[PDB]
Amino acid sequence: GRPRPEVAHQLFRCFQYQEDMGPRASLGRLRELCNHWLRPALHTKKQILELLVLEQFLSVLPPHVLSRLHGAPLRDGEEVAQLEG
Amino acid sequence: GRPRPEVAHQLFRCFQYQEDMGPRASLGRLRELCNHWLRPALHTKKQILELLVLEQFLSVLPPHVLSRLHGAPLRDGEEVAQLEG
Repeated sequence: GRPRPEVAHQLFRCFQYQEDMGPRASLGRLRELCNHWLRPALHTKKQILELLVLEQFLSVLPPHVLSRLHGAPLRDGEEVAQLEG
Repeated sequence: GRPRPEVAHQLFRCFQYQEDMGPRASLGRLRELCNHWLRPALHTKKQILELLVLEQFLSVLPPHVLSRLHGAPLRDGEEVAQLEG
């Protein structure tokens, strides 16, 4: 989409609800952001799940372990794992 | 899979890292749980994304709004939205 996937990802997770726009508008906005992040037109189900798996995995890493991934691609668990044995 | 999808979902989100098993074991466990939750064998990409959209949406609802969804199916944003206009 328009926002880069990394930016879409954060907009998606940091989304704040507002009654003034309503459930349907909020779901619509979340749905667009989720598409901009996970890009189903580009990725197989396998790859989409791998991106979710990585999000959860990185969220539980100690800061000093995470820092070892600084700059590295984050698309495949196999690659992340080998990046740390 | 074996754990019900709702249970897998929580095991996935509540996963704690442990160095003693390592990155590869952790990613493997997360990958299984993510599959048990999102069931790509049963769901299209569209449906998998909708489940992620719903997870994010419900996470930002006020408790009293969420309670209005108590007992209701949570598979389609269209249905959740109409459940609240």
